[PDB]
Amino acid sequence: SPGIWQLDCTHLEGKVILVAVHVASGYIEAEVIPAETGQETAYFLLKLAGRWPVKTVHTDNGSNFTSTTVKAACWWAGIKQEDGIPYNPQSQGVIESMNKELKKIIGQVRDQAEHLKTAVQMAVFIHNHKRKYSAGERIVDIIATDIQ
Amino acid sequence: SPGIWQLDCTHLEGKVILVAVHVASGYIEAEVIPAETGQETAYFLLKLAGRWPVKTVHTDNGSNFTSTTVKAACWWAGIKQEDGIPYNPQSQGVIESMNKELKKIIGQVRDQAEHLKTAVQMAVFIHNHKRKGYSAGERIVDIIATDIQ
Ligand SMILES: O=C(O)c1c(/C=C2\c3ccccc3C[C@H]2O)ccc2c1OCO2
Ligand SMILES: O=C(O)c1c(/C=C2\c3ccccc3C[C@H]2O)ccc2c1OCO2
Repeated sequence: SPGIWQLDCTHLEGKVILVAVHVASGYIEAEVIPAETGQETAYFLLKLAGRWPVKTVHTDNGSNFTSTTVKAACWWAGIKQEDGIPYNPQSQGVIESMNKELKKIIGQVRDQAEHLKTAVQMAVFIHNHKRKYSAGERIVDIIATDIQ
Repeated sequence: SPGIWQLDCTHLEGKVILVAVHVASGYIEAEVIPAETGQETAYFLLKLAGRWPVKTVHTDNGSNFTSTTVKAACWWAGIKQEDGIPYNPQSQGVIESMNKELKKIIGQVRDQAEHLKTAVQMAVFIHNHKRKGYSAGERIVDIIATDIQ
């Protein structure tokens, strides 16, 4: 549970926002890319697993599940790559709701930055710091409890 | 102390590696950029502060200390921007030693990736997971969780 993350890909301004959500906390990291390829998804997972103890990733679609580049980065970083099937259906709606929330945040900061990637990082910041404890607090508590 | 980070810039293959080190743990994040500008450093700090509770950053040089874009991102993200002067001089050597270790890791993985940026992220990974026995990644999470609680 502390090591489980979900990939999610959403579209804005003709670009792709790739998101990794730490399932137990709601904590996110995200990046803007021109389009979702295995190459970009593999690089993004390497960055994520170098920063947090990523044990399991539920991939966002069958192309990234299949991708031999994604499989190679999962092997390299010690990550169990799984499918993203919402066997519990509440998962479908939870990701949908996060994409809407994120885009709503993005629209609240959009005029403060020239480039989409900056507005996405401001949104990552606002999402992780929002008290609901924040997601950022929750992930650190979860993983610290796991270490002890 | 849990909120204090140090910026560090080093050079490799004609490119720049920008590093933020969490001083109490030794945990790092890093990126490759074509050259260190206020613009890149501001964007890097925004990314960092969206991911960890960054309270204070000791900037790596007076150009980033002065940069109005860097000051704007520090204001936006709630970060206290400070100079990076090694008032304890053991700081000068500690950062040098980190750049040499990092570059050594980079040379141990370099042939596994076409692009420098990938080898740098593999080095970030190996550095944060190295048990020295707790790893830096363990240390930063323990420090911050202690601080929340
Ligand atoms: O070769 C690259 O630099 C490269 C690669 C390649 C690999 C890679 C990347 C991550 C983890 C292990 C590995 C094993 C390795 O094959 C993949 C995506 C990228 C890359 O550049 C940006 O997106
Ligand atoms: O305008 C951008 O998108 C942009 C900016 C601009 C700002 C910015 C960036 C971070 C935090 C607050 C702010 C306030 C804001 O002025 C700066 C660097 C960049 C950018 O693009 C990538 O590197």
